[PDB]
Amino acid sequence: MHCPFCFAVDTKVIDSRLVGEGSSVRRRRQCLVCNERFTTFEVAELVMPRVVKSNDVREPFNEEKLRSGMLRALEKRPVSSDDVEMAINHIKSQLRATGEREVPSKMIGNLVMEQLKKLDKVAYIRFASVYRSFEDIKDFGEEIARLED
Amino acid sequence: MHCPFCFAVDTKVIDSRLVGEGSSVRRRRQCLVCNERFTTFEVAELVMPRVVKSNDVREPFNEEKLRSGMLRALEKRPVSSDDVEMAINHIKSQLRATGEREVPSKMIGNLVMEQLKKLDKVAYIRFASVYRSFEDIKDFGEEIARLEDHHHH
Amino acid sequence: MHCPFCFAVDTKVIDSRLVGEGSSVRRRRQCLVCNERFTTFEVAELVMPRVVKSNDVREPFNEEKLRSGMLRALEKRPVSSDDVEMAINHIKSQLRATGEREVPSKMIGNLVMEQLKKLDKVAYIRFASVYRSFEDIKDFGEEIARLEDHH
Amino acid sequence: MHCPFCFAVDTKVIDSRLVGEGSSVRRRRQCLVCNERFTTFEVAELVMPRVVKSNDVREPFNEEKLRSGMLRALEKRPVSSDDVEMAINHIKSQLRATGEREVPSKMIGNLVMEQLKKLDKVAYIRFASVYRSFEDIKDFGEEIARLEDH
Ligand SMILES: Nc1ncnc2c1ncn2[C@@H]1O[C@H](COP(=O)(O)OP(=O)(O)OP(=O)(O)O)[C@@H](O)[C@H]1O
Ligand SMILES: Nc1ncnc2c1ncn2[C@@H]1O[C@H](COP(=O)(O)OP(=O)(O)OP(=O)(O)O)[C@@H](O)[C@H]1O
Ligand SMILES: Nc1ncnc2c1ncn2[C@@H]1O[C@H](COP(=O)(O)OP(=O)(O)OP(=O)(O)O)[C@@H](O)[C@H]1O
Ligand SMILES: Nc1ncnc2c1ncn2[C@@H]1O[C@H](COP(=O)(O)OP(=O)(O)OP(=O)(O)O)[C@@H](O)[C@H]1O
Ligand SMILES: Nc1ncnc2c1ncn2[C@H]1C[C@H](O)[C@@H](COP(=O)(O)OP(=O)(O)OP(=O)(O)O)O1
Ligand SMILES: Nc1ncnc2c1ncn2[C@H]1C[C@H](O)[C@@H](COP(=O)(O)OP(=O)(O)OP(=O)(O)O)O1
Ligand SMILES: Nc1ncnc2c1ncn2[C@H]1C[C@H](O)[C@@H](COP(=O)(O)OP(=O)(O)OP(=O)(O)O)O1
Ligand SMILES: Nc1ncnc2c1ncn2[C@H]1C[C@H](O)[C@@H](COP(=O)(O)OP(=O)(O)OP(=O)(O)O)O1
Ligand SMILES: [Zn+2]
Ligand SMILES: [Zn+2]
Ligand SMILES: [Zn+2]
Ligand SMILES: [Zn+2]
Ligand SMILES: [Zn+2]
Ligand SMILES: [Zn+2]
Ligand SMILES: [Zn+2]
Ligand SMILES: [Zn+2]
Ligand SMILES: [Zn+2]
Repeated sequence: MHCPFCFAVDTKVIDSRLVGEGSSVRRRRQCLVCNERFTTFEVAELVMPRVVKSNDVREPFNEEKLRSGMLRALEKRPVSSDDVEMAINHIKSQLRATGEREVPSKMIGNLVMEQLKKLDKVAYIRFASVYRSFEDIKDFGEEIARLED
Repeated sequence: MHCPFCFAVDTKVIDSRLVGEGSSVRRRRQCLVCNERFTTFEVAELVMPRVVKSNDVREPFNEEKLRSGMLRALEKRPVSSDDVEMAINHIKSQLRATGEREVPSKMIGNLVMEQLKKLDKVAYIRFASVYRSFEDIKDFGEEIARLEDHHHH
Repeated sequence: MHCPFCFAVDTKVIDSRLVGEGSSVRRRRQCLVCNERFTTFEVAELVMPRVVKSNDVREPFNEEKLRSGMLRALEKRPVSSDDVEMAINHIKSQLRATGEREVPSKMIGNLVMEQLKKLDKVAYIRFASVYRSFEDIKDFGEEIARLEDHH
Repeated sequence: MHCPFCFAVDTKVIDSRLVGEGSSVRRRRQCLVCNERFTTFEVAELVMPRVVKSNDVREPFNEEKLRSGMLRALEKRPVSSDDVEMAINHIKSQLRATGEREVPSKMIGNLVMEQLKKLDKVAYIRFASVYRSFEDIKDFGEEIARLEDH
């Protein structure tokens, strides 16, 4: 009984795309009874590791905390949201790849820096300025000299 | 590449029992290379996506913010509130149908433009004049002309 | 207690310029304790006539009902708020000028349209569409023709 | 010309009461020619001007919008919230000082840049990068070179 509108058991499937670099399956189902079509998300029953914050406190992985940081650094940058979601899926993929119960907050940060360098070099400097907490304006020139390698 | 352990593309499926009172599909998957087994949960996304506003800020979907815009354009028009609620439910339905975490504010606008075109063509012009921010009176005539060619056919 | 920052009772006055062609008095006041400068507008509270609505019901004059209708028509338009307030003050001035107990809602609407024609011609069409309740899309072309030829 | 009925310049004042907590001055004026007595209300102009956005659209002044921008630039900076509120009150003060019904969004941004230069020079660069929408990493070096002369 997959239909949520008329509550009919059989629901025919139309499409089956692979989103999130293979982490989940998006399907385009439609019920035979009513003329209503909807989307479904088949995801694997595994957990993203816990985050080991700067103050050694463990916290559940929140992809929105990760995303918001990136969007603040990308403020007026011409980087599409599909590229951002691709970078977020790749960082999650690499976090899963460790096979650890928990990952430090510093590891997530470095993986974002790794994506932002590819996405936008201005946005990368904006992120590093707060991520690495710049205490002098000279820290900006040092990150640029580091990036012109 | 559905495998989460070794990252192999092809993942064979073994079982498929409908669980959660038919609301979701619990399946058993097995990798072909690492030979591990895991559980899958296919659920319908029925939550309303976030709105990516004109200033790139994300905002929760507010059906009242959608309805007010329509009622301003539908001022003094003979379109009943049951037709308005039907149009609002159809726009929400189409927004759910995308299967997205967030939809742009522009997508919502285009969807109410097609509903208002069906509901009231005077109300549609009123909405389009602010939605598309008309800067000249000639823009009004252009929207009417690029409407009368459709009715002609 | 005229000071709004430190809440001191005595507030000394330095300047007094008559603004709005005598309709109000601008004055600079500077607190004695916090020493900060601010403006105070002395304006007259006058009687505005009652509004005889489309359904012949009388209603007190509403400067916000008047302003909101204009701002709905003036959506996304580049017309400054000083020009808007000038237009609203001129309509109120003309309403008072009749010297009548009550004015019809139709009189208010015509006066608003006279101001919107000067302010923004796109906004004028938006207002006229709801004000004159357009029943066909051809009503839009008629209002545009009614301005392009006879100014 | 304070008289609104006959339009006479000189208007004699008779009374001078106060709006509760001295927030306003009620007056009872009388014309010398038409001899009419009307009421006056002198109140402090504390409402903030409208913001003329980058796309010439007018918007009400939103303190949260102004403050949020500063707090994003002042992330992890040792600038206390009392200094931030002082800078926000000084920008609002300068906005009322113009005596205009509306101020451009660009003027607000320059006044924030003026405060952030005093508050934190790292935070000033962070604000300048988005405010002046940097399109190249070289824009950062240019803003720093501008600052190192003084
Ligand atoms: N719970 C979380 N889930 C996912 N990403 C997180 C989470 N907490 C932090 N992050 C991300 O980790 C990266 C680095 O974190 P950061 O360097 O800020 O350290 P922290 O110890 O989490 O402290 P804070 O967030 O207060 O700075 C950033 O991209 C941030 O958005
Ligand atoms: N949070 C929201 N939830 C639902 N509908 C919304 C929301 N925000 C805006 N809308 C609707 O989206 C459509 C188009 O929005 P619009 O073109 O106005 O752009 P915007 O970027 O949201 O800016 P604004 O609302 O200031 O015009 C309108 O029907 C509007 O009512
Ligand atoms: N009480 C009021 N005070 C001031 N202006 C008013 C008042 N009521 C209506 N107006 C204004 O009068 C103008 C014309 O009014 P309108 O043509 O809308 O007629 P109405 O009989 O008031 O009906 P409705 O407001 O329902 O349309 C508009 O600018 C409107 O904002
Ligand atoms: N309505 C508002 N009230 C108060 N401050 C505002 C308002 N809108 C913008 N600001 C502030 O004005 C300053 C400069 O604005 P900005 O340069 O961003 O231009 P804008 O035309 O408002 O466009 P944007 O949407 O990109 O901010 C910033 O400090 C911003 O926070
Ligand atoms: N204003 C900003 N400009 C550019 N990058 C920013 C800005 N604010 C945050 N970031 C980036 C770099 C930060 O290290 C990263 C994460 O932001 P941060 O405030 O540390 O919170 P967080 O996402 O770790 O969550 P929390 O504060 O709850 O621990 O986002
Ligand atoms: N006066 C009006 N006449 C006709 N249609 C209008 C009018 N005002 C708004 N609309 C229509 C077109 C607009 O693009 C749409 C949405 O209203 P708008 O004022 O833009 O705010 P919104 O609901 O999109 O977001 P927000 O609440 O964040 O401003 O409604
Ligand atoms: N969507 C709109 N677009 C443009 N102008 C509008 C819009 N809605 C209203 N107006 C303008 C033209 C209308 O004749 C005028 C008055 O608005 P209306 O909703 O009739 O209320 P009102 O101000 O007369 O109060 P009330 O309806 O309570 O009597 O405002
Ligand atoms: N991530 C950031 N790091 C540093 N400064 C920032 C950041 N984001 C914004 N700012 C500063 C500089 C911007 O010009 C200023 C205002 O932000 P902006 O996104 O332009 O919106 P705003 O406050 O003008 O409102 P809106 O865009 O909704 O009209 O705040
Ligand atoms: Zn069904
Ligand atoms: Zn495997
Ligand atoms: Zn923004
Ligand atoms: Zn109404
Ligand atoms: Zn004081
Ligand atoms: Zn609005
Ligand atoms: Zn008609
Ligand atoms: Zn007199
Ligand atoms: Zn924080």
